[PDB]
Amino acid sequence: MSVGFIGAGQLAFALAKGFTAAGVLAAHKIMASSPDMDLATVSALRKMGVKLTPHNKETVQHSDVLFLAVKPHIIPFILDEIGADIEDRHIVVSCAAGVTISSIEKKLSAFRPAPRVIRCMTNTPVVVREGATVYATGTHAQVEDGRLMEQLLSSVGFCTEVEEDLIDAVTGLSGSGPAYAFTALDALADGGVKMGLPRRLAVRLGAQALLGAAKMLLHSEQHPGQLKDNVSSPGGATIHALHVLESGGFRSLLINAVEASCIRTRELQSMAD
Amino acid sequence: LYFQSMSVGFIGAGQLAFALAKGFTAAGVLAAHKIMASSPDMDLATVSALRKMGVKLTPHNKETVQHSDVLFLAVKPHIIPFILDEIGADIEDRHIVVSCAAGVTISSIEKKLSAFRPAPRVIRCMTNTPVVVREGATVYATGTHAQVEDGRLMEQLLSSVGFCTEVEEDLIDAVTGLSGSGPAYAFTALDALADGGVKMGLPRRLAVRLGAQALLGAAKMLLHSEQHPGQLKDNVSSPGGATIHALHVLESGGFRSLLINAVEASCIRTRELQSMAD
Amino acid sequence: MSVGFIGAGQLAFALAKGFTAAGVLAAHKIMASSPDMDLATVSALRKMGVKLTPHNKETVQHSDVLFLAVKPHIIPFILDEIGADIEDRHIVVSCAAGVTISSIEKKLSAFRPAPRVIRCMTNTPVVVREGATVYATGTHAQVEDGRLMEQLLSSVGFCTEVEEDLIDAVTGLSGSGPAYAFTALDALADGGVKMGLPRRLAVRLGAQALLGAAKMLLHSEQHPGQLKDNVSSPGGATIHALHVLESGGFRSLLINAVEASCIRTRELQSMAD
Amino acid sequence: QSMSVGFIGAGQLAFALAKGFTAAGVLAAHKIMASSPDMDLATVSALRKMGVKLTPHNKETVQHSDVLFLAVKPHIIPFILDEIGADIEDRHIVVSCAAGVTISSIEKKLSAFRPAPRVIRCMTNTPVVVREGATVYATGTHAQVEDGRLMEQLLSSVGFCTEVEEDLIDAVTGLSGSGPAYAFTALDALADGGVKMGLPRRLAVRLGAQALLGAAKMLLHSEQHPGQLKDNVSSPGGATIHALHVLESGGFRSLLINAVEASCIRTRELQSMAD
Amino acid sequence: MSVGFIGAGQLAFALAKGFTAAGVLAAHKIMASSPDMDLATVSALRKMGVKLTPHNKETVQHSDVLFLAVKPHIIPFILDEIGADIEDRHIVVSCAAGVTISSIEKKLSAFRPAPRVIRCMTNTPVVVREGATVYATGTHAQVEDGRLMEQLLSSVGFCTEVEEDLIDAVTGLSGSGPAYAFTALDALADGGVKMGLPRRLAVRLGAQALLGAAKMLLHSEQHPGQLKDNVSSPGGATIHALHVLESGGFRSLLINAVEASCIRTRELQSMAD
Repeated sequence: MSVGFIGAGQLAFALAKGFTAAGVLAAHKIMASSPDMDLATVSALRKMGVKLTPHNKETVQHSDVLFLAVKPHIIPFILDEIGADIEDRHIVVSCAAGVTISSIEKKLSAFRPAPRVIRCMTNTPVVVREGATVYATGTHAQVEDGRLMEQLLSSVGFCTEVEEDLIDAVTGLSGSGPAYAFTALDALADGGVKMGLPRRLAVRLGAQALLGAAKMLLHSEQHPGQLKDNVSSPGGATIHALHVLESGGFRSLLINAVEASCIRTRELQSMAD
Repeated sequence: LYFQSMSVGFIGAGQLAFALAKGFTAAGVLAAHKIMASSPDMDLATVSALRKMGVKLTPHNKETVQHSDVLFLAVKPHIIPFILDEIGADIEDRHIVVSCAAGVTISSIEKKLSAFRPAPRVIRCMTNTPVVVREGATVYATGTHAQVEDGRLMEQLLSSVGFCTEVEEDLIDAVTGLSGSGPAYAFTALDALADGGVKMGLPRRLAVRLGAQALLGAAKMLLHSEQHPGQLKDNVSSPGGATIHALHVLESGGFRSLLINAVEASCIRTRELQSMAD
Repeated sequence: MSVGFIGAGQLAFALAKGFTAAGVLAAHKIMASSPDMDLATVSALRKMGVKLTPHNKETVQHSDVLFLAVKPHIIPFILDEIGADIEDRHIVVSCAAGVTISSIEKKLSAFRPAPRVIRCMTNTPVVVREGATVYATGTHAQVEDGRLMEQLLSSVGFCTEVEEDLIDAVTGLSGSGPAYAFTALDALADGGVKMGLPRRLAVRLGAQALLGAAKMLLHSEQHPGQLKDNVSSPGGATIHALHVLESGGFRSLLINAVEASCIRTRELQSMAD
Repeated sequence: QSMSVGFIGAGQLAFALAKGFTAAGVLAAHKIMASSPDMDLATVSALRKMGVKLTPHNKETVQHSDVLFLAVKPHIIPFILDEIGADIEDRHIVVSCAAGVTISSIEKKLSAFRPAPRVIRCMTNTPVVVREGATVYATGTHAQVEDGRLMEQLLSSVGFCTEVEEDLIDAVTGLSGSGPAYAFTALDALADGGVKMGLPRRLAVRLGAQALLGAAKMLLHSEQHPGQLKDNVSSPGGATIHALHVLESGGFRSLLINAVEASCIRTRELQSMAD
Repeated sequence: MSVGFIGAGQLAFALAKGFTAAGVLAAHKIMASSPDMDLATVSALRKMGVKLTPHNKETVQHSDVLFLAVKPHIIPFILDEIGADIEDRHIVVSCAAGVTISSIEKKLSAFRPAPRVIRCMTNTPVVVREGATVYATGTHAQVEDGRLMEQLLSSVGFCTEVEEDLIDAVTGLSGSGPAYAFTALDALADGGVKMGLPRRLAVRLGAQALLGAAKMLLHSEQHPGQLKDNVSSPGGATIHALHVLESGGFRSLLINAVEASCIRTRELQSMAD
């Protein structure tokens, strides 16, 4: 099969890199179109063997599965330009936050009546094949379309189907999640440096700590609170550190973050059409 | 390149007219007698400094228009319906109208001016006070009838007094919150840093000089580096050392969030000032 | 003259880069010694033409002005190894925070009675010739030694003589200052991105704003509060933003920072000998 | 001169202005009449001993006066205007002091009786009682140029006075109108601090008040920024800069900004509930 | 009567300007000495008629009343330099914060047995003859020395005698008080600017409000809370603003400030008591 990306930003590069590393797609079977070719993300795709074109219509013509990896306010303008080029064979996969299946279908249906649309919510760690992806199937998506989507996106991380009304919440959790983690790792490294560690060692140790804890929880049947209890000895170093996290309302900040990202995603739809 | 040797007008003769006139003349791109400025008040301290530079001053806005090729405006959104109605009939084909006021849209200016002449050449500008030392930060957006050469002329002029680049107009409110109000954040920070130096035993004049030099050098480092500001911060902080201890107390007060709050508050206020126009 | 650096970290690279760019020293007249040659700072000095040796004694033998650009707990061990190699011609310039002139003189005087010692407090922007440096002259420094120091360090930024008892405070202000600025610029860029700017433009605009404001104050006779008053129009965008800075105690945080860095510098001496 | 002044209202403001005017020698007390619906006010007993004429009838105050101060609460202004509108004559200058009451609203109500009422809006404060007030005024549609000059001559005798555009007066209210209350609070607290550190209360109050007065006078007589004067008096490592740090840590500056804003906004709200 | 200042900083200028403006001293009967009088005060004192000398001993020889207006850590060095030049006629007035009478007397008594010492705490508004001054008389001060001190300092503001153990508290209140006021006036002006006033008008109105309020309290028999009650009408603008001051703990900040200045003054004791 052939896969196309409209918009060659970070997410286009990340998925192409993940897909080729997974070995589920050859790089030459992938075409990306970017309105800005000076992007550093575009310089790397050329080395991979991915095809680059400045014309979105060319990507549509080359592709069977069409990822719309552009910003939510750019989604409408793409559909106007390529709507006459959508054929029965196409599955249109929109990745932009907030942009609804209904809005995509309504725009494309002005050209052909039953566009096959899937909405996707993925994140940048697909580039190391540890992404987290959910998807929802549109009105005219055949049941085999969602199965195809899941097989493709499972090659670069976790993937599962959700009702479309959960995708804004997923955006606040696993969509924005990596940025919460990068912030946390920068700060944990600052803490290690304050207590005497070289910066490079501190970044390495903090990232390994987060990776290992996450893997433990994914492979465990236990509650995260039970795993937390297992780290701490009575009167020990860890429980003293957990107290100062609690005193600052650490948990509440992370709840605030998921909520703020989810709510903003809904506002990015309230300004669309 | 572009051969200038033209006439520039300012409607308004406050801090920005002074800053730009001082920057332009110091750059050697404009002679002071080619600049005219009009202010509704001739008792401003900026009046005296412009006179001594040799800039022409008038109480008559129409005179500034008749003098000028490039016309800078510095009037709030709720005073715009007054100035534009006063000078609209004096606008000629030669004029480029450059609006610098926050929250005044190109659409608003073009609509009012088109009542007099069909295709006014309008550019919207967002600059800051450090143009006075030729290190300003300026962005501009071109209007409907601006010729391509008008934008190039604007960029060449404002590049003589700092950084300048073209943006889409819908970014200008955000630029206002960042580099427009930015120098005020820096002056506040420099006052506080000097207070800290004085608390720890430094004479005030030395503390002001050291703090300002620290900020200038760090900003130049980032502009000349291809590294992330977090990497430059990492490079300065030895393990267990003085700097990382100081960075912790900044973090404990939410220092980063205050600066985000500031950019947001300035940007939002600029939008509220647009809502007061029409 | 010949200049040597014991310790090839960031500050050694920064001063060598600044000195050669200033044209006051040829790169081959500079020798640096590093106990860790895998440092990325050492990879760049070789390209400049600077001489690199693993042996501190070799740097002492090559040099007239000897910069001790190592950490404060490493200062004593260097003096033991090189003390027998110090000659009448040497000016020893210590850059480590907290390490006192008296402690350096006492260690070196076990070998030769009148070591010429200068204490320096500089910062990383010497690499772009906009550093801020203070220095204090030791017991046996000839008056021409401080004049020489000032001429050399003025080529890479501001430089002035201070009493040694001000250097801890200078460390908290201009020594750590650049890190306060890098933090501020990261956050201002985050604010610009939140309000819709691309990240690269936001970093550029914020850095130019800080550079221009700093230059204004350096070239002005006016108080920073007067320059602040000139930015704000009544009821305008800037004064609204200044209010939210004040509500968070912005000024107090920067005072806290200078104080915390200064106090820590004194503790780095209280643990020395 | 022959000028007669009237106060509709005999509260703190009428007393403060009458005391300041007579102390300044610009008005004899028998040329001042004040009316109030409540004669038991301690301010009325003090006006009586000053030699000011007191009457329960607002109409009598109007007939006596050339310059008529409306020194009453904002929600009372529209009631005074209906009662006295027919008694306004050509010679009258009506000076409204109520926060949030616009010139337009006063002119609209008085024009129902006579077409060109001479109206001035005033924002002054209580320190006029010691002739150190801070006053601004804006002139109305039919105010003659001599009316503003007369007003400024009168109010300059009891403090600072300058003309402003009317749209600045709500902000002035939050700054110099309410400002004396911010200062009284600050002086109470500074005295508490002096007492905590061992000073007798009476001495602490005197020293704090003298410190505030002298500092304000220094600023008014210097051409320097307040930040420069702050710099000039803070020696390195010294007691003052240590105290300034603890003010900054509490957001001292922001509290005062909050106060001016809150008073200004409330003045505008008082206008929204009128007419 | 001749008056001398050892020190030519802010305070010496303020007292000289106030004394000359009061007409209690001819300017030519005042001498001031400083090793580095780089301030424009050297030109202002000359235009004023004050005699200027770089030698502290010439000031002593010129003067009957000798003001020591230097920093607390500088006092012991002055007393060592001029101690042998003190005569029976001299009254030594120390203005330095925290420096005790007993420490000054012990220093000077090494030269002559009964030095006449007064300790003073004044503030900069003496420059506009509205200072706040307290003084304590030392062991050998003649009863007429205190009277002379009070007559002199009353010409430039409020002045009263206190027990010496109150002077550190006075320092935190009226000594540092003008700086609290300057900070407050800067912020009040910022508030006026936020609400639409031009900066120059905002500064003028805020300063006049403070001056008038302070004068009301000085001339009133009433408690400051009663004067506050008198200005706030029910439901009105002022009481709304006082609420937001209270919500921020405004009163406690000013208490904190007086306490912090007083405590720091107790730490500035240089010499042995």
